[PDB]
Amino acid sequence: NLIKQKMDELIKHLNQKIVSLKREQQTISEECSANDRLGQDLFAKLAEKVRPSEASKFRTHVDAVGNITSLLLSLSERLAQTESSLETRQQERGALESKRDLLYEQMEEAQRLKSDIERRGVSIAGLLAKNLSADMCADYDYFINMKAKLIADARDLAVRIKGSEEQLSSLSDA
Amino acid sequence: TNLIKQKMDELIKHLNQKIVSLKREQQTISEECSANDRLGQDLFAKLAEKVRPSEASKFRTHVDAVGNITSLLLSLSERLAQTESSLETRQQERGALESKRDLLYEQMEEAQRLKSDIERRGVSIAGLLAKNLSADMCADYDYFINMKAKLIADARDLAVRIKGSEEQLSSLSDA
Repeated sequence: NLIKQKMDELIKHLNQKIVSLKREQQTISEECSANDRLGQDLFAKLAEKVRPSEASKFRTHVDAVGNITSLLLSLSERLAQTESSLETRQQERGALESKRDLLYEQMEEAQRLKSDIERRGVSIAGLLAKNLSADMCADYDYFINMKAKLIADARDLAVRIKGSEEQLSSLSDA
Repeated sequence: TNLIKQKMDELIKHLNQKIVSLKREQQTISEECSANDRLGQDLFAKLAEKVRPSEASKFRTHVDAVGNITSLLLSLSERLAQTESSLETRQQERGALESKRDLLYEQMEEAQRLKSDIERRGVSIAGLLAKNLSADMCADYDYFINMKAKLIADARDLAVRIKGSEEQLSSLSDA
């Protein structure tokens, strides 16, 4: 509601900006044509006095100046871009490393907890053995182990499914 | 009929098929869990009959804890894996970018050599004009060449800024 309100504004200001930039670049273009005319006059007057090869060399020097200027600027820009992207990658990597630290601590905690649960499980086995038939006990063992196993399998299938769904989405989208 | 389109359709159809089958197997597992769980319930009924309430509660709690911790460890190992596979990528991307940077650096050194050569050649040209042209003409030439360079620079700048503004505009044309 109010987001389109701001967005329209931004888009507008930005269009105005781009139009201005266009204008300025036009001005510069004109100045370029003028200066080129100057160079043309120069080359004519020099073409009068000197040998053809010398005039040619003059011309190629004049072109070369512009060329190497544009080249240097281009490489400068590209370099800058690359630097920027690298820095970005670095920040991202830092974030990921932190996330990893966290995951790890949580894992250690989870392990501690699992050990605890294992001992408790010893206790439970004790309780069942003291209160239920051998059959019922073997049945419990089977039950608990199968519970774990089934959870595992289920998560595996959940993952495979999820991922494959991602793949599909990406393909179909193309 | 275009091959690639065809192969793609075949591909996504395969994906659909296997997704269906996977859903199937998943349902199977689901029902299994149902059964095994009924088993649990029966066990607990028995024990509950033969034992004090707190002990039955401990049993229940342990039975729940096994499952919960299984799940937790599983999801943690998963998240961990994904994280490491993200790192492995942020590695290769970085390496590639760095190679590109190398190339750009070599190109820059080269281009600098070039600028130097063009410079000395420019000295010679200056000599030529000196010999054949009036001082006014030579001054005019120095001006012209300087202004050429400056104008190229400014035009470059404007071109870049325009490009950027356009990037922003277009990217905002979506949201």
